[PDB]
Amino acid sequence: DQGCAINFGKRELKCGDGIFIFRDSDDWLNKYSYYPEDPVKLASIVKASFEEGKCGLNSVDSLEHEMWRSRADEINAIFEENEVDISVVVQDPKNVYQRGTHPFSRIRNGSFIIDGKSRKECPFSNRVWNSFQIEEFGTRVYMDAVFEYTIDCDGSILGAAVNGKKSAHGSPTFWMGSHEVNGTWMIHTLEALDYKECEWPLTHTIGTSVEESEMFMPRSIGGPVSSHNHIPGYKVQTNGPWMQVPLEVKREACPGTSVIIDGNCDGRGKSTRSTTDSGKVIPEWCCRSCTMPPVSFHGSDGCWYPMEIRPRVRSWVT
Amino acid sequence: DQGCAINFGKRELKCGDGIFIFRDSDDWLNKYSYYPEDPVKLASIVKASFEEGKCGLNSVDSLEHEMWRSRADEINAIFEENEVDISVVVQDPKNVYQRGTHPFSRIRKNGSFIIDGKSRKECPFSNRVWNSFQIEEFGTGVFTTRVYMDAVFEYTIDCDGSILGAAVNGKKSAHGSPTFWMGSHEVNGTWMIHTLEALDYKECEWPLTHTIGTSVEESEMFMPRSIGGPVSSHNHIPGYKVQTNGPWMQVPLEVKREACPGTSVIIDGNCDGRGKSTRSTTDSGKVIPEWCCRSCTMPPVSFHGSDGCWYPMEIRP
Amino acid sequence: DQGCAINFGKRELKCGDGIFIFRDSDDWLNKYSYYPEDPVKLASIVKASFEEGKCGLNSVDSLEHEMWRSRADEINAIFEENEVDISVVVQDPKNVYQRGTHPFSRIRKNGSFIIDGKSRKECPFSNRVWNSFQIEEFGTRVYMDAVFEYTIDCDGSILGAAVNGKKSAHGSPTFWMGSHEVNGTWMIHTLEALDYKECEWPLTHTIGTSVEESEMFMPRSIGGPVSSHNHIPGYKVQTNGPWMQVPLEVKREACPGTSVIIDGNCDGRGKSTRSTTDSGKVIPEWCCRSCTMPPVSFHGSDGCWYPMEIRPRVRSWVT
Amino acid sequence: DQGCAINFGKRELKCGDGIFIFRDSDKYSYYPEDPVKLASIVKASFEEGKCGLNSVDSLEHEMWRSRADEINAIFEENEVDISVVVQDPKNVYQRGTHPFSRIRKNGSFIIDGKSRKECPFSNRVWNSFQIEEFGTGVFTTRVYMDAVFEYTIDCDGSILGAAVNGKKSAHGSPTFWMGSHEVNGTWMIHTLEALDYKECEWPLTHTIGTSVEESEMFMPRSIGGPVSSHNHIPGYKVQTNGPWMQVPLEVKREACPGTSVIIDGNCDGRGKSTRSTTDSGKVIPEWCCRSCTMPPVSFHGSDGCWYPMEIRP
Repeated sequence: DQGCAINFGKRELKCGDGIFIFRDSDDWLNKYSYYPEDPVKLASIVKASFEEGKCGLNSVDSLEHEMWRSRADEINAIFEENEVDISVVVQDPKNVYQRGTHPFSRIRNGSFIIDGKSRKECPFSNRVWNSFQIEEFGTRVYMDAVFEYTIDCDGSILGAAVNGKKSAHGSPTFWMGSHEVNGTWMIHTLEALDYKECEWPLTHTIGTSVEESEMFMPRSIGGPVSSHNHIPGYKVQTNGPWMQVPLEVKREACPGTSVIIDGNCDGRGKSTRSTTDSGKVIPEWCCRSCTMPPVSFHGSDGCWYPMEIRPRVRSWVT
Repeated sequence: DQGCAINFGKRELKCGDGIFIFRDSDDWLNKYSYYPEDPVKLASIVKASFEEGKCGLNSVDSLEHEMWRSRADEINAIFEENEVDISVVVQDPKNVYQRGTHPFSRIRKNGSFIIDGKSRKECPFSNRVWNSFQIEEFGTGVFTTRVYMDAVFEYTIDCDGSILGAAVNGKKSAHGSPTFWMGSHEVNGTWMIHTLEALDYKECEWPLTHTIGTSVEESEMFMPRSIGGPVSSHNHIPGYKVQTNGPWMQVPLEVKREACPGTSVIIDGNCDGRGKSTRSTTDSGKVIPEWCCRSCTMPPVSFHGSDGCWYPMEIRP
Repeated sequence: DQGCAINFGKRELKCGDGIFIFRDSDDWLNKYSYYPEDPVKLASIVKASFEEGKCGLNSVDSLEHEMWRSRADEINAIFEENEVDISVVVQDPKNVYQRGTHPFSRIRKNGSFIIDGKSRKECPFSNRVWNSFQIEEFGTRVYMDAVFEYTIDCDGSILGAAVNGKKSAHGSPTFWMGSHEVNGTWMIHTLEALDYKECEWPLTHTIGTSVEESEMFMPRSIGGPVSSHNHIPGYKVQTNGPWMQVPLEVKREACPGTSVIIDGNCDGRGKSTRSTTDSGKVIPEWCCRSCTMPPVSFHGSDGCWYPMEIRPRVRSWVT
Repeated sequence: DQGCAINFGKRELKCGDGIFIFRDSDKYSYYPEDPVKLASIVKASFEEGKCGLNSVDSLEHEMWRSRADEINAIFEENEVDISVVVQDPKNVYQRGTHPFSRIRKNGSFIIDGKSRKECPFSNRVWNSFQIEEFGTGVFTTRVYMDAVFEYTIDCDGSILGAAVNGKKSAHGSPTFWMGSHEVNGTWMIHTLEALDYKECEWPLTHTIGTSVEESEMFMPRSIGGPVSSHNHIPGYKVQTNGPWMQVPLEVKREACPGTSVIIDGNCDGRGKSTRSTTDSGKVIPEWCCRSCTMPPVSFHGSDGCWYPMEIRP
């Protein structure tokens, strides 16, 4: 990794050798195509899995779903010669990639559904979720079908960095920037193009010296557990708007709403969308310990105030 | 943060945004003009500290030494202009620093105040100040790097985080420092050190908030925490246990995973081990072909210290 | 100038301070906002120059034409408020800025100061100001000060040149020429021209000025550097070249529909001829006298044009 | 080619293609032909009646100093009595007469030593090396040199550089940097540093504008300096007898301590350069010049101030 870097704040121009981390969480992953190793071998594994009765594989990353989208036309016509007749149909869940609990099985009008909905035939469970791994540098072919059921994200594409008082928790579809002010550490950026559920591996987190009930992004949704994951006056956002499209976290009150500090709110509560079902705006909002600048999101339906901003549509993560 | 990397040959140039930490910043040892707060208030603070019975000071980095070396003239000038008897003398320890006990004291013939050097029998290191400096900013020069420093009125055993750095990538990680660089990679399992340059013997503990991953205990860490080293799973080499007693108090080290000329590479499962870190050579500077290592790895680890090759506690005669 | 640079052949990553020349020969000239010296004064200058009796003002660079097209409205407002009644309208030549021979005049039925006017019969290319303008600094992004000094050489505040071993680059906002040295001699491997100027390269911005004419590839008149780096073996000067076209480019490759066979029975030098005839057919038969084995060809508006040395066994009238 | 500058404070960049030259790139590891063929060439040169060599630049001398021991070892292995020694001229390298010859009782082949009456420079080899490759490798800019058997009095053109811009220019080299700018008409030098003393002429194909006559060039031609209109300071003619034989120089536009210069139309001029002080370390504040400028120029070399030929005490 030979290169240069410029920091206009610190006006430094060091070059040479080292370690660099990038911010490729935006629309830049479509540049390089994804070629799984030995597509012929994958057909045998798919055929073996169908024997038990597994409904299908629900992907965990947008890259995984794009791999299936690209290979749908390239693998469906392959096994036609072998006369196996296992049709592959790819559904389109937008960004609500959920967790399944099953690994692959060993080699010993049917349709192999992928990302099937909550149909009565079988639930989200009884499906393969995260039984895959990258070979290297995730030209090259980088895919591996392993039988190791793990409840974390794959660590060959992730990253993290600290450069003094800065911070960064990089990921292909996730990014969290942190900085230190007045001693404690705070969050000032957070984006997520999807809704994963693999927990951040402990080998890529910075400063594991915190417990639960004090972070901002819970570890279930795929948030790092670190001292750099915290905002003053806010606890873990269990009932937050984490089931949405590409998000963003802003430290500002929303256009039409306002927050009035009080002391008779209903504890934690649950988050509420800015626009209620009744169509009437409610400027009455109360807070207990949060700072007077509220936190604002930017996703599918717009503003979703956190749990602590109570009035006087709801998150369904659990 | 608006930088990027290059790859000669394949002709790849991917540019974007992120966080960058470099290794060649550990090459320009003497390129910084350290600036304290001011000649006046610092002299007043050290005079106040000496007022309540303090022998002297003790440098914590290889930067504070040059700061005092460059500002001793101004300190003496302030002492002369203040008509004060106190004076400071700066000796030259090679690279070894030890632990003090007190910070700069509270505000409200020739004097002696040893900034750093051989500790006389007058008093132990207890009657000294060790860690009272905080870096608020790193560099404001257009291309060069001038360092400003702050005053701290409390005793903290941790280093200062304004100069550190630690980044991880795909099967790679590094913990940077102006006088230290640890490089790791993961092959067939866990992580392991493949490059480790140490240039001084500090004694400030690496902050807990700059360690990439705390899934490790104080049982199998190569560089000890007290010597100054990250408490992270990236800071170890398989087959070699904690180096609680090693050649960390020497000239710039270059830990290498190879043997040394004139030596023997044999692994013995019964020879004595886990004692001290004895010198590889003898008084005459000649090789001894009797080295043994315990449960180890085939490529031995050899230090490059003052006298040349050194061996860890896993290798004994 | 502080910065960093790379070299894919030398494998360098040096940084520091020095001199930098860039390849901003793209459509970056439209980003600069041209602010002449006190547009109120420019009205008086134009009024004077008109009173002494000069037809128009054929700009030399695309920057000047863009400046005039942008500031015609403001100058119109100025001499409409001040009651001067000398109408100024900006016409549009494609890229064929020619040479006029007059500097501005000294200070002290509608008037028509046509800018970049076509060669009409009302008055010739004379009575036209050509190059009485001078960039000030930092080539308001870019200023401009009027002068009264007739000049043939280009304006030196925007040009550039650099040699870094065996490489070369004669830069300009609307020009580029990347030279290289192989087997001792120097050649040309890149050439672009977004327009057709006629200001000569100044002798203070040419590298290795030690050669005469009859050995160049782009003559001085078209605005070509006078240097040993401006030369291709087997070709003399391109006096009768296709230099009156749109953005050009020189290629060391025969055009797809044609090929050239080395021979010794051609019809002298003559003049350049397009590959395609008037009727739309392509001529596949070409010959040569002393040119090198790989033929050269341009790519402008009408398409491929071969140099003077290639003949077939109303066109470009540069002369 | 894909590099760019910076605009600190304005926080903007202009990154693209072009040509870049630099000053403070400042290590080096020169590699000759090979330990064998070079040994054969120098052996043949000794056989044909050449006393020794003569280094031309601080690169060739360093290469010889580094590789003389290996050359002697190859000589011992091949059983030849020739031995080479690398004396140390301070920073002065002078001219030879002959190039290397084609391939096919302790003898002495001094690399660059004294001018003893043993033999003059006539029987010496001066410039017979060409740098085929430059830079590369791990930021060491390794340099590979190929023997050349023809006599030329021009420097090696693969390590030079010369750029011009809007009212700025610079002639570059690993041991030379002339910086010119244009103010109120003509060009003038505003920075000049020479870390060596060579006698190779600047190549004619790397001079930015040769509209100059060889009578108004500040740095002369034989000493090694660009032949260009950018190479002069107004009011000063050619310094043929200058303080050029020193360690790293710095042409500065200022007076000297304890000395003052007054333009006098009576005293003579155009002589030889003399130090501002004397052999006893005493300054002489009686300096006069003919046509000069208000700020005097002074070379800062080994001995400190030196005044050009237009200033006499």
